[PDB]
Amino acid sequence: PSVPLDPISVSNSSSQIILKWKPPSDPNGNITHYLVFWERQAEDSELFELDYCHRPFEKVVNKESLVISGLRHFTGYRIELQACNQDERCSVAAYVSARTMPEAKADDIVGPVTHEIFENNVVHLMWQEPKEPNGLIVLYEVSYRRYGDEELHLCVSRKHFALERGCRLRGLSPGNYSVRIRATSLAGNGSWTEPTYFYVTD
Amino acid sequence: PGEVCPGMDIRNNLTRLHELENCSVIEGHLQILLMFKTRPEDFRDLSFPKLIMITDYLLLFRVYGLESLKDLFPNLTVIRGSRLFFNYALVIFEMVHLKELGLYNLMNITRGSVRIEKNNELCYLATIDWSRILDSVEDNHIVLNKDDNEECGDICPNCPATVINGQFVERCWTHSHCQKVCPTICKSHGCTAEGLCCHSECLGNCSQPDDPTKCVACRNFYLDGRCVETCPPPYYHFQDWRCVNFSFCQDLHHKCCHQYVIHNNKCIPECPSGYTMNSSNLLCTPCLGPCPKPSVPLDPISVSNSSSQIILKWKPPSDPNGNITHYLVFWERQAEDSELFELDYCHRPFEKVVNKESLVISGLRHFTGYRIELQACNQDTPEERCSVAAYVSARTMPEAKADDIVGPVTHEIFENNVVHLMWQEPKEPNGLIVLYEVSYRRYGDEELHLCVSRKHFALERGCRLRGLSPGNYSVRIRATSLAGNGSWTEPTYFYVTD
Ligand SMILES: *[C@@H]1O[C@H](CO)[C@@H](O)[C@H](O)[C@H]1NC(C)=O
Ligand SMILES: *[C@@H]1O[C@H](CO)[C@@H](O)[C@H](O)[C@H]1NC(C)=O
Ligand SMILES: *[C@@H]1O[C@H](CO)[C@@H](O)[C@H](O)[C@H]1NC(C)=O
Ligand SMILES: *[C@@H]1O[C@H](CO)[C@@H](O)[C@H](O)[C@H]1NC(C)=O
Ligand SMILES: *[C@@H]1O[C@H](CO)[C@@H](O)[C@H](O)[C@H]1NC(C)=O
Ligand SMILES: *[C@@H]1O[C@H](CO)[C@@H](O)[C@H](O)[C@H]1NC(C)=O
Repeated sequence: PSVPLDPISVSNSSSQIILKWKPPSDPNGNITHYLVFWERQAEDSELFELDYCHRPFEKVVNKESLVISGLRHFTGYRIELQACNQDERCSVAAYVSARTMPEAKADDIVGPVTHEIFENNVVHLMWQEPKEPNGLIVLYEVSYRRYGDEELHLCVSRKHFALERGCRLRGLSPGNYSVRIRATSLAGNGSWTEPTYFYVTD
Repeated sequence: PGEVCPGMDIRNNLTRLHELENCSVIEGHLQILLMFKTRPEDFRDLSFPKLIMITDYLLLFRVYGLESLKDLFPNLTVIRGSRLFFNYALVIFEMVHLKELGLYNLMNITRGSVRIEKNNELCYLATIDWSRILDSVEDNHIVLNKDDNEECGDICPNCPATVINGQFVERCWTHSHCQKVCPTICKSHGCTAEGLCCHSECLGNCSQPDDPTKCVACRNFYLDGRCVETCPPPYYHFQDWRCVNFSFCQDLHHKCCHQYVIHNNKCIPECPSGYTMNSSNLLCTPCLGPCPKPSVPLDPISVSNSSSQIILKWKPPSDPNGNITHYLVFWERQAEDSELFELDYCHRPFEKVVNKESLVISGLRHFTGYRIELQACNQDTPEERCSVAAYVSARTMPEAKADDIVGPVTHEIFENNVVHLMWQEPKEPNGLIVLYEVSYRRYGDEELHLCVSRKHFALERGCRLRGLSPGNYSVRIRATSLAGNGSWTEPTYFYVTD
């Protein structure tokens, strides 16, 4: 049979993929079913090392759309669609690629924001990284703030964060400082952590 | 050095691919397609390092398991494009699993363009500067690849770096192979590792400089281990790349398919129109008599290659209903997006184009949008009747140093040890400056930042750093405009008393 026509890969949900297509221009026989193959593409090795500072299938009978469920959030997938008119002699494949949606709170940081202060008044911050994120987390932003002043920032990269095990603020003048934290992943910006306060003794 | 083999169309399995074992030149095309049962293992120990040049085109279509060409064709240097695939000499299409090209010896594509489409894993594309490899990149078609939806961390090994259109980026083919860049005088001849130009008859690479017997490939024609400008008598040009004698063309003729003939010192498949095969000497000779046997202008495209030049192109109206006399180009400056000043991010000059279907508009403001109205006229003299307008919009390029901050970085210190910084804003920038970044730094520590918005900067008249611990601090400043990042100011130092 002819090639399946007009495939469109759309993702309306974080787990659902809705593949749509028109039937082959030349079925040359009574079409029995379609044959959808999907395949996870592995994540890019190099993304973990940069400083920014048979497969499950389905035979679709009498239908021209499919909703693929139970799929990993914000991940690219190779979809191979074929048509069969006897159950094998099937049409040449129709390739299409689709990237799933991210999750809502995958990048949001939970649990207590902890700190330590050393004999030299350095503040070693520690917070638990969001265990299961959208793809991976490419960096973090440390936003400390002294009441009344303007906002300050700091990009903490993967290698830095994973090495120190959180952050380390060296030599700040005394006072009560306000902190907000915002995880930056491949997908976007995980919601700002509620303001914490810490007072470095005078 | 190796043999010259004819073109191949290799399908289903890799078996027939081993017929290429000793080929150094493919006299024809190479098509590789429809291999659904091939696996990575099949290519891991599969290599053709002898292959240097292909005279027609290279096409790769639906080849499963192949992740790179760096091991298949490590020395492929030139694609001549004698025959093309829809005007393309290189086609890499729907190569699912291919992660990189790795054609680290490919220096020149003499004719035709590159079409790389629908390769969902293909990276190491942005690091290749195709303008160094092809004379015209305008007809390239590089779309729907992984490279587009920027997930490629194309990290080069030391490699040379060149500018794209503002962005200075390092150039490489793979994680382990840099892209070779020769001195500008050397361009098509190629060069050695030390940078000495190859001989003028070489193409792409040579083993020793200024020696026409040590070329990797020839610029014009190849004959008897030497690159020659033309085939001298009594030899004939064959397939626009090699010199052959009369006897060879004659043997081909008698084996035939196409029964080869000689014309204009070339051995060609058939006589051109109006000429006929003089049997004896195989020479095409001419036959006496027969041989015995208004609407809208279409598709406007606005392009800007310069900070001041705009190159507008268009097709004529589908129904001219008369002889078109001229075109009428109008341009008009759009001022600037009102909200940009109130958000915190922390007759017109014209031209009558006669006998031409393109215009280059000069003396235009940098990084500015423009409304261009194009019309067509097919009479001008008594009372003009012209076409309905063709609307098109284009944004000019930014300037190089428009956003760079000049003049002394000045400071003051108050009784409460607050440091009021003051520096002159870049008077004429690319559009406008949307914010600034203040980067103070204590020697040894990590970088610190501060986003200073427009209203803030304009109010305070520079910056104001409140309550810093004593010491000598280093400062860098970076203006951020609508266009990009005005170069970091050289490190200044200031010492706050203890
Ligand atoms: C390669 O393909 C041909 C074409 O049908 C087939 O006859 C041959 O058996 C195949 N060889 C292998 C090793 O798959
Ligand atoms: C390549 O050359 C070697 C040299 O002896 C020969 O054994 C081999 O058969 C050749 N390969 C082909 C495909 O002709
Ligand atoms: C490739 O070589 C030809 C032969 O002289 C030359 O005309 C062309 O400009 C070269 N292409 C480049 C340098 O991109
Ligand atoms: C030219 O070919 C030689 C052959 O080994 C190779 O070592 C060299 O790197 C090549 N030079 C360029 C610029 O490709
Ligand atoms: C832009 O193209 C025009 C048309 O050929 C040319 O005259 C001009 O020099 C080009 N400018 C740049 C910067 O390439
Ligand atoms: C400005 O940003 C571009 C983005 O790629 C970068 O290449 C360039 O080096 C930056 N300039 C400075 C002075 O940091």
